[PDB]
Amino acid sequence: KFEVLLGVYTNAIQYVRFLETALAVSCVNTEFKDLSRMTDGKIQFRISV
Amino acid sequence: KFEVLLGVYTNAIQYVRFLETALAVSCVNTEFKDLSRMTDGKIQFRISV
Repeated sequence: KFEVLLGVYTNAIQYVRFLETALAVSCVNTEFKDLSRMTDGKIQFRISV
Repeated sequence: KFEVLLGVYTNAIQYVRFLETALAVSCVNTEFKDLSRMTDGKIQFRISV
């Protein structure tokens, strides 16, 4: 008289990625990373309408 | 003047199988030849969140 283990299972965690989703349509990913290095967190624009 | 009998008919009991009907779409089957031997079955999920 036995006790069957009918199988054993785990789920695959899906790899979400920020550049795979379409939320990155509304964001441009700059490869500059100097605004983390910059002390003040401001950037000044000379716009001209 | 006689008593004719015009036929002796009967119904043919058509076989019905579980795997021939479409209820078997909802469950996957298995011929386990010694089921009365089994006292407890078990299946174990591991859901890493």
